[PDB]
Amino acid sequence: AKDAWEIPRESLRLEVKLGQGCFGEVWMGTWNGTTRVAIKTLKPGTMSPEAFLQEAQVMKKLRHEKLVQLYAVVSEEPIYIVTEYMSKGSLLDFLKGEMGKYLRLPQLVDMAAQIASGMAYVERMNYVHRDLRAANILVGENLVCKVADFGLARLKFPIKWTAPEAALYGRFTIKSDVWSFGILLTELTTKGRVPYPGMVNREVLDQVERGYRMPCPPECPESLHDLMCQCWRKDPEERPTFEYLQAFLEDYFTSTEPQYQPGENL
Ligand SMILES: Cc1nc(Nc2ncc(C(=O)Nc3ccc(Oc4ccccc4)cc3)s2)cc(N2CCN(CCO)CC2)n1
Repeated sequence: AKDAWEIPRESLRLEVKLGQGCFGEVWMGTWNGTTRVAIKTLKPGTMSPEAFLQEAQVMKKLRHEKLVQLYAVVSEEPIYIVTEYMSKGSLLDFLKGEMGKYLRLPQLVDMAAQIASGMAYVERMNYVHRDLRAANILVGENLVCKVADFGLARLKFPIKWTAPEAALYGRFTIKSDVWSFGILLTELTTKGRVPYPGMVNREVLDQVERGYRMPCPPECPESLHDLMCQCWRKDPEERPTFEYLQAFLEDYFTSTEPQYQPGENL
């Protein structure tokens, strides 16, 4: 039985390749010769088609302004995942590009508050992302940020972004996503730097297990680092909700850091 979101591969035109990944490619194209779309292609053998269709039933129920809207799916290998096209691409690309030097703390916190908003909806909908990182956040015009690839990680493991209980025991919850968000905050405040710079995956897992946490990034206020440390609490239940995170980040420059003033890069 054909899924409502299942479409023929023929109805798609793969016009411009936007990037290359480990498991596939990302293209800019057209669907039914009228809609500009983004197409994530997956190499055959990288994902089970049946498992993806079952997981896509949950994603169909998820409708939010800060979530990338899923349009269509091609269930036959190579699997094609069709969404709305986002003007500036990945948040990591945007931070590591020409724009990243002009982004200050107000713009970065605004983007974080938008990601927290998308994730607070995921939280309320009793869902889990599993791969919350800058690379999986899409940017458009007016710093519009949208959470992408929700629940696809389960179907190159990002040790640096994963909570210890999830990386070591497979305990993937909304609280492990909160840990990942704290790591995402580190990517924003350092403007696209890799977490725990200079440390290999084994050193990270060994140090974080011993209680190590990334220090306050240069010229980042202690209050924002304190929030990162709240996301990085050892006990998953002690970590803040995304609902709390969104509110804290939305109100940041009034209720928390009104003494904020621009520095060299923040
Ligand atoms: C990499 C890239 N993507 C662009 N736009 C994009 N819009 C959407 C994209 C995108 O990544 N789409 C996408 C589609 C389906 C996916 O699958 C799932 C989604 C949700 C749940 C489960 C699976 C995953 C991802 S990519 C634009 C772009 N540009 C335009 C801006 N240029 C200059 C810099 O601003 C650089 C090239 N570069």
